[PDB]
Formats: sequence, structure tokens, C-alpha cells
Amino acid sequence: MQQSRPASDPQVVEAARKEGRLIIYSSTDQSSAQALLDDFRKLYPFIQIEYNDLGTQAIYDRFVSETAAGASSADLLWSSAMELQVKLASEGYALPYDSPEAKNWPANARLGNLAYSTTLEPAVVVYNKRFLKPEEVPTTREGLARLLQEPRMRGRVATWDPERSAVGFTILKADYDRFPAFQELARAFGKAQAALYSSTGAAFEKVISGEHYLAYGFFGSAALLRQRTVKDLGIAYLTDGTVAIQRVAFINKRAAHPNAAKLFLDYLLSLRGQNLMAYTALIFARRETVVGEATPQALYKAVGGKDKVYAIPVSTEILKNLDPAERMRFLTFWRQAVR
Ligand SMILES: OCCC(CO)CO
Ligand SMILES: C[As](C)(=O)[O-]
Ligand code: NA
Ligand code: NA
Repeated sequence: MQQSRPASDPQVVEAARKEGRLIIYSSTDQSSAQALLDDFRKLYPFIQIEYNDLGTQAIYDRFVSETAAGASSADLLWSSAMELQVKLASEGYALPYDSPEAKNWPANARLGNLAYSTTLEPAVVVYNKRFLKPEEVPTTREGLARLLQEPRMRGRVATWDPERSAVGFTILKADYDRFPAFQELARAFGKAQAALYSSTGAAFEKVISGEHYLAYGFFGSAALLRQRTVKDLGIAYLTDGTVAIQRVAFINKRAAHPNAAKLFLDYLLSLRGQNLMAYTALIFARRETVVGEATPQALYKAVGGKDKVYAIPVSTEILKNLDPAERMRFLTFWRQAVR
């Protein structure tokens, strides 16, 4: 295993030795993170890890309370709620730390030294293969809008409820902002009487039963994980352009064991951690050198080139999504199109 240790500062490792501890608040399901925890501990067996697996709004609320109340909170925050992470990291909550594992991160995958992408997870199409074969599932917004004119598809579509899901909002908003054809598709959800879900599970359970045949906008990581045990679940990658979310990690400014947090963050971003995350958890890796299905190379091949993937950036530019006029405009269009 030794040749693939993450790059480390000896001073850090010796600090992290003295602390012994590492408080994670994370939106990654433990049973998906476990393999990374276990393998992180094998590299630094002198760090006792508190994985708190929490809802995204729970992490944001909890932290903001503990930090205001002046109490010991997390050492490290890891969340798919990109706008809430970037908000915390651009309001004084983050420890500035230049990760030696992030030297080749694109600028839009890090908030300078304040926060880092750990994943590159595409919004995909999923479909029950018993009801829609691969060859008739469109890979474009314009083709999907056409399929959803069919009376056989009425009531047979799931997508996000952007009014009940923060991640659903982020991904449909990014779609709306980047692809004019999303407006034709949103109208076609109205035509097909799309059902809107606040969770991936709720959606996927209705695709697997066949109560739906097709779900739009859910992430490739959850699909691949569910497909490991449901061979009737198909995945189609959009070839007219794909939006990708990035789980954001940052170190608490006021972390009590900051040096641990550095040794965990560097491990998450390393090829060892990214490899194990892609291979075990089926979470789509950020690092471009990972080999396997849940990886940038595989995504880029599936969509017809890297220039077809729009990564939602680890950038304060995404805080436009929190602007009440900018939400108003998108949600006005959405509710009219889908109802
Ligand atoms: O490109 C680095 C090789 C690793 C990454 O997953 C697999 O053999
Ligand atoms: C945040 As989810 C994977 O339950 O839609
Ligand atoms: Na940057
Ligand atoms: Na879910």
C-alpha cells in the first residue's frame, strides 16, 4: 500500500499525533464513507474519528449555532450543499490551507485555499429497462421533451422538486442557466405530469416498481450504487451537455484538531482516497487520474467529451442561487412549465 500514501508535511502529522481526534459533520452516508474512514485510520491509526452523518441543512444550522454559541464544533465539514458550504467558507468559517494533493485542481474546483471539491457527480437519466430499452432513451433535453409527448409516458416521469430539495434546486437551476433546451423539457414535464421528489430514494423506488419509467436529474453516484443490486435500473448520460455537482470539504477555522482535518482533507483529495471512493462507494471522483466507472475519464467518454460537462463551481458565483429575485425568476418559470 505504501507507495500511494497522501503527500504530508511531517510537522502536520506530528501535530495530528498530539491532537489524536477528528470531528466530521458530513452529508455522505456513513455506509458509503466507511471504506474511506477505515483506510484513512490504517494510514493514521492514532486518529479517533467522530463521523456525524447529517442532513445538509442540519450541518449548516448545527455548525452556525456551535460557532456563535462559542462551543467545540466539527474539525471538518463535508457536504453536497454547495451554496451553503461556499457561503460558510466565504464568511470567515474556513481555515485557509493549501492542500498538497490539490496542486492540479482546476480553479473552479477550489475556493482558493478555503474549500475544495471532492467529487464530480453528473446529473443523469435513470430508467427501468423493463419499460424503456436503452436504444429508445434520448440523451438530450430536446429528445426527452419529444419522448414525454407520448401518452405511454404520462405519469411515468420523476424529477426533483426544486422547492422541497436544495440539491434538486441547485441541479435544475444549473440546467436552466446553462441549456436553453431545459425550458422545452420543463414544459414536457408539465405535459407528461412529472411527479416531483424531494429525495433520490423516493424517486428511485417509483422507477424500480415501474410506477415511473424515467427519472431526470438524479446523480450518477446514487444510480451506480442502486444498479450494483438492481440490474433493471439503466443510466443514460446527456450528450447535449451534463451538469455536475461537487461535494465541498473545508476545515473549520476554529477546528480543535485542525492538523487531523488537514490529514483527512489531503486523504479525500489524494488518488488513494479518490480511487477508493470511486471503487467502493461508486461516488464519482473529482481527480482526473482515477480509473473506473465513477470517474471523470468515464463521464467525459459517456457524454462525448470534457467540453460537454459543466461543473457547478466551488465559487462564490453560485451564491446567485440564494438571491430572492434570481430564485423568483427560475421558480416562476418552473412552476408554470411543470403544473
Ligand atoms: O491512474 C492511477 C491508477 C489508479 C487510479 O484509480 C488505478 O490503477
Ligand atoms: C439528498 As438525497 C441522495 O436523499 O436526494
Ligand atoms: Na481557485
Ligand atoms: Na435519498
